[PDB]
Amino acid sequence: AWKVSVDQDTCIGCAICASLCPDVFEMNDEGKAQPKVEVIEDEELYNCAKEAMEACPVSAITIEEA
Ligand code: SF4
Repeated sequence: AWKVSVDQDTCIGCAICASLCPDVFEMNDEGKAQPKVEVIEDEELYNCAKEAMEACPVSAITIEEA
C-alpha cells in the first residue's frame, strides 16, 4: 500500500495535483493541498498520485510504500 504526503510548508496551493488526481488530493483551509485518502491500494490512484508528485512545481509531494 501507499501513503501520500503533502509538505504543508512547501505547498504553494497551485492545485495542479487536485486537478490531475481529484480522488487523491484536495485543497484545505490554508489553501494548500493534502491527501484526501490515508492509504492507496488502487493502482490507478497510485499511478495518478505518482504523476502529481512528478509534476508538483515545488516538490511538496512524497509517496511512501510499505
Ligand atoms: S501540485 Fe504541489 S504545490 Fe501545487 S497544490 Fe499540489 S502539492 Fe501544492
